[PDB]
Amino acid sequence: EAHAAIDTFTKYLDIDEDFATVLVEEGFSTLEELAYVPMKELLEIEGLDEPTVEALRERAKNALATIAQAQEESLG
Repeated sequence: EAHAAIDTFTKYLDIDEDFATVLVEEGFSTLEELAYVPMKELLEIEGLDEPTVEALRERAKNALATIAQAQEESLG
C-alpha cells in the first residue's frame, strides 16, 4: 500500500509522512530509488535542499543496508 511507503521512509529515511509522501508521490516507493538516485536528480524532484536531499539519500543506502539483513531471511 502507498501508505506503507510513507511510514517506511519515516522509519528509514527518518522523515515525516508529509515529506516521505513527496518522495513516494513523485514515484519513489523504494529506498533503492531514493538511495540509487543521485542528490542532484533527487534535489531536482522539485524544491528540496542540497543537505536535505544529500542526507535523505545517505539514509536510503544506510537503510537498504539493514533491509538486506532481513532479505537474507527470505528468498526475496
